[PDB]
Order: sequence, then structure tokens, then C-alpha cells
Amino acid sequence: GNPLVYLDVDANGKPLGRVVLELKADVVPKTAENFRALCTGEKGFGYKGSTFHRVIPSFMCQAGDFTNHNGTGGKSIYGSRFPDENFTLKHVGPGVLSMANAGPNTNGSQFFICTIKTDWLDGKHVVFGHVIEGMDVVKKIESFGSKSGRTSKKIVITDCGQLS
Repeated sequence: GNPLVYLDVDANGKPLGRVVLELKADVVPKTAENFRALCTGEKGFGYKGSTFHRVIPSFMCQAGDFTNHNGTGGKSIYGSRFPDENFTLKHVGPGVLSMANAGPNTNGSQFFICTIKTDWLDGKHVVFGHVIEGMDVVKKIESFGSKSGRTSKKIVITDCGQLS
């Protein structure tokens, strides 16, 4: 079946707990595969040690820039950027996992977890999974965001990987 992956998250160096994500490889295999491998780190790079650098309450929590840690960087397992696979899955509500981008066909490694329905992102961002467990952790992360996206605590993915 679809991969289950995890992110263990600290805030200011103390654990918040674990976010478990189902990756919809059946709908978006290339996008799911990229995220999966970045969680295990099997290509020699990935999310371990990186941050949630942009968090906006009542919107989303963004992470995945493991090269620049500021929203400008990241890379995929395929190369620096890869195409929008499809827009089949929609931003239906809290828990949606979707690719951040800088316009059409600029997926790299940055991703966001929604804390609300973000319907205006349908057809613009590739949705590729959702939160199975740990929405409480996501709400904690969300609570350390701001209007500008600037975080008030240092939010770090200390560990990540694949469960199944």
C-alpha cells in the first residue's frame, strides 16, 4: 500500500511528538516517492535536521528547505526541481500535505501541512498526502507561527523516516 512516513519535531530543543503522514503514491507516485526518500535520507540528503521555517496560524506550516533553511532552497531526488504531477487531490481541510512551489513545475523538497481548507491552492499546488496521526503536534507548530510566517520558536525535524 501507500507509504506511511514520520516526522519527529522539536520546538526550542524539546520534543513535541510525531507527525505521521500517508503519501498518496497511488495518485501521485513521483511526488510521493520524492517525499518518502527525503524522509529516509537514503539518497544522502533529506529532511533530518531541517526546520519549519514559515508557519502562519489559521493557514499552514511549511518546511523542507534543507539546503537554505529559509524558503529559497531545497532539492528533489530527481534534480533541483520537478514538474507538477497532477492536481487530482484537493486542499480539502486541515491535515492536507501539499508541495510548496514558486510557480508551475517548481517542486523541490518544500512542503506544507494545512491547518484549514485552502481551496484557492487547488490546481496550483500538488497535494500528495495527509496527516494520519499527530495533528496535535501540527497545532503546536501552528501556534508558534505569525502573520508574516516568522516562527517564535525554533521548529526542527530531529528525526524522520518510513514506517511502512
